[PDB]
Amino acid sequence: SGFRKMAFPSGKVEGCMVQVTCGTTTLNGLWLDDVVYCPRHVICTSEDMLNPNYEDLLIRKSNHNFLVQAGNVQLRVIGHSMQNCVLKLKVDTANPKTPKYKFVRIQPGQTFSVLACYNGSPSGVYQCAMRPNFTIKGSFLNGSCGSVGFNIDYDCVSFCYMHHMELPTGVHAGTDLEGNFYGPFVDRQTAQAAGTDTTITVNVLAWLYAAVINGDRWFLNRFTTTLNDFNLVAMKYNYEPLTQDHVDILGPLSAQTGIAVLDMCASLKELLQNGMNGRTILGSALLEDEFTPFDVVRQCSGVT
Amino acid sequence: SGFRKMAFPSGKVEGCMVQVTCGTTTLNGLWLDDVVYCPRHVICTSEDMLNPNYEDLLIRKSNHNFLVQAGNVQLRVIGHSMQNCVLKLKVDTANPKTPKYKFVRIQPGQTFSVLACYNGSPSGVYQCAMRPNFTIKGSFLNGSCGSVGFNIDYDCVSFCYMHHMELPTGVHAGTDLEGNFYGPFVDRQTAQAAGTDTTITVNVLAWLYAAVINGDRWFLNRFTTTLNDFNLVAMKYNYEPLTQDHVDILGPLSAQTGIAVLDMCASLKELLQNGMNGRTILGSALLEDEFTPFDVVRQCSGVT
Ligand SMILES: Cc1n[nH]cc1CC(=O)Nc1cccc(Cl)c1
Ligand SMILES: Cc1n[nH]cc1CC(=O)Nc1cccc(Cl)c1
Repeated sequence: SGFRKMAFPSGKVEGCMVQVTCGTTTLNGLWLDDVVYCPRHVICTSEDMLNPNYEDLLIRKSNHNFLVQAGNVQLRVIGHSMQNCVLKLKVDTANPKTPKYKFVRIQPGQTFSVLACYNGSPSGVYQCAMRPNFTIKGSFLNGSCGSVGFNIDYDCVSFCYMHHMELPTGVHAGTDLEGNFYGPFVDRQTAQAAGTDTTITVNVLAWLYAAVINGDRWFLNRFTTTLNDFNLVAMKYNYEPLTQDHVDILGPLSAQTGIAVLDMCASLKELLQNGMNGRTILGSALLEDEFTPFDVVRQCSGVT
Repeated sequence: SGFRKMAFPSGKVEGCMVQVTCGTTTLNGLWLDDVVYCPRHVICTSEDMLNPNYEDLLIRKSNHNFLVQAGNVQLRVIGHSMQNCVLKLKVDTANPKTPKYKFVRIQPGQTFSVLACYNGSPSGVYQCAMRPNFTIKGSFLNGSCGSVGFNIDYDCVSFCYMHHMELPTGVHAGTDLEGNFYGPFVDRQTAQAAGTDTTITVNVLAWLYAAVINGDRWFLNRFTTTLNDFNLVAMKYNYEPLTQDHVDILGPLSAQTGIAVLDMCASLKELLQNGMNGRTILGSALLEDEFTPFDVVRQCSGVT
């Protein structure tokens, strides 16, 4: 028993990290097969960042200007291309540590593990959620760009995020592995609105089920609610509206605990209206929304 | 910027995990050089667990009774010995993925990363603290025994914990890699007192410094305190007494922020006496004690 903000084991991803330098800028790259993927802003100088013309900046670069190093050994770049906000550097050697992988675009509210890197070397791993407004609340310093987010299913790594930027508000923005930003963000040093965020209701409910499974049950009450009534409360508290698709996803947890989804909604409604009264749930004094229903089942069942 | 409960990259440890089976029991083992380390209770049946005579139980086992598998390949056991609560199975092959390593005994209040495993395969990684009462609040199901806790400094993995047991209270207990339990615990299926725990004061202060570095400063006040006055409050609130050795350890964070340690103590005193008033610090509604001062500096400086 016990419930932790658990990340996927990072070994398969560590084997893909490389350093990419172009001119004066160094960041991380992801080496899969014979391609190294990295943020395109590796080609900018500080003077370019206010509004870079990436097409023009890349035209001044040749393959030999992209210094790619995997540990202590240099990789030979035999092609480069820009796809959206990422550069793809073709190298002459396939990464011998390439795991089985996919590139996926995750939905807002889904979670993933980030392997934070600097200079092509790993610093640490942590789990986070893609916020409903497509930002991430990570731990990323300058030099962390090119660090990636991922999930694993058995032996397959699904890469979903590449880090590009910290907005002036201190939250993070990045792309899928095809270089498309999540959200309205652009890779330039400007203030950019992230827009209204909300709490991931289906994840808070999953985490309440995790709390029941792990012995924390004080918040269970004698009440029930309906999707309509619960959604009036979710509206008031800036929570995402709950749908039958979310209730369906919570089915396995409802079956395991014997607690109907709408009964757990009524527990959540009371917690929103009354607060925790100085009490905690799974070591937290707030309602946690960074565990999906799949995360809860995976952690509570010991999937490897 | 941003501050997360970050674990060390787990790749070097993943390469050491193996499955150990003895009779009907399967758990994890740690393969370093030509030795596999695992909890000695792998030799027990359920009927033995109430009060096992480990010496007698081990006398009934031979090398060939310890089935050790590293991925899909079997390891050949050429010796076995019990050291405290661990078994050391000598194998005929040195682990080719053995990283540079040390076995260390950590102090209460220190943190480490756990790579939770089942059947010799990794499930996930998370960061936690060794509580002042020598328990850990982990995420461990049956089958997770033999999962290890560790820290990394550059290329050296310091193993500090091996998981052995979940007490009836749902908290976890284990040993150093020499098999000595942390705390008063014994490897048997009995109720066992953990004794009074306390909050790790030096870590809460480090985390408040992390909050200031990462922009959360609402809790800073116009006050100061003394070690004596602060410790009267720490006593009331079940916090560890702060010493000059803790103030010295917080020196680098005090230098970086310009906030004297006793001034941060006065902020902590006010938070203890008044609570958070519905506010948060680094996304938490409670005072967090699972980051050491070294963890804060490492994360805020991007050590790899
Ligand atoms: C401080 C930090 N954390 N994670 C990345 C950074 C550096 C950073 O924000 N770079 C940046 C800023 C604006 C635009 C673009 Cl494309 C990149
Ligand atoms: C449920 C769980 N989590 N982590 C380990 C377990 C299984 C467990 O508690 N085993 C156990 C119980 C008593 C004594 C001994 Cl030595 C071992």
